[PDB]
Amino acid sequence: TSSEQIMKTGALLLQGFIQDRAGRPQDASTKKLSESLKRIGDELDSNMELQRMIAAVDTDSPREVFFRVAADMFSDGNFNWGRVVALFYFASKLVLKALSTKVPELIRTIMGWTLDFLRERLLGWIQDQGGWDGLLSYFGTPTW
Amino acid sequence: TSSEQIMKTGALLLQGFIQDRAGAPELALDPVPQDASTKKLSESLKRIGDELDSNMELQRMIAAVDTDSPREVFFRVAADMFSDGNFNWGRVVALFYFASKLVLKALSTKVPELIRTIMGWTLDFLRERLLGWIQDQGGWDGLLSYFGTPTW
Ligand SMILES: [Cl-]
Ligand SMILES: [Pr+3]
Ligand SMILES: [Pr+3]
Repeated sequence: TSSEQIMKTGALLLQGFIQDRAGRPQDASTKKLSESLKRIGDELDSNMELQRMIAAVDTDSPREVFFRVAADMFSDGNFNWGRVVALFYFASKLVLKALSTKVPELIRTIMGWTLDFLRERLLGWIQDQGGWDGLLSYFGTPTW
Repeated sequence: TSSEQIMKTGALLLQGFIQDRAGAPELALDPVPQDASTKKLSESLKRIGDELDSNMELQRMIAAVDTDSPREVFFRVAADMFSDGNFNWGRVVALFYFASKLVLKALSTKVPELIRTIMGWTLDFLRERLLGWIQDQGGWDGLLSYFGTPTW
């Protein structure tokens, strides 16, 4: 049904696309579509225009960066499947940049708190053990 | 071997311990030294921490479900781990254990949340700006025969 069926398979294709990019039903017809998608997206990695066009853009930035770039990709009123896929590609690039920066920043912030507590509360005690080597002098378990 | 060596070594062990319990990201810090000494301690934390999985007292201490931003959570919990004024290696390792479970928890929500909100923008734009054209092709099956390179 070329009315609603489009979006159900779009949401499905997109999610499968993103998920793949991040690693580096899904029935019969769907499988074969996903495959071509993967092929087109893989080809896009070598598309120097696309690559330039994304490069000219400061990521981990608001929806205003997305909707503007998405717009320039279709300024000329023309459409094709390569252009549609390149939209997905962009969305994936944005997800991947986010992960690449927001995730290590998450990890760093929490490492921050831990080491903060460790200094203000444990540094002293650890000194008395002879340092971190007291750790191998330990085969017990905490109880509270 | 105190004062400054404690913090440098402390951070290295923390990093490696967390990266261990995760599924690799480039933290852009100093790489974990691959020497005898720190490979020893690292393998010590793992043994101690492997036990902590079955330590339900700690699992209770640590337990919460998106009740709050991990921040004041972390400090209240970490203080509570040391409220009775007693120290030993088990609560030091357990502090490291907690840190990684909190990272994992945060990831398990931040990350999907991120992919969902970005998918909505794409699925928006596809509905606003591309849906009709796709109809005019008879759906996505046209994609199976596309072998071009888009231009702009
Ligand atoms: Cl080919
Ligand atoms: Pr502080
Ligand atoms: Pr809209």
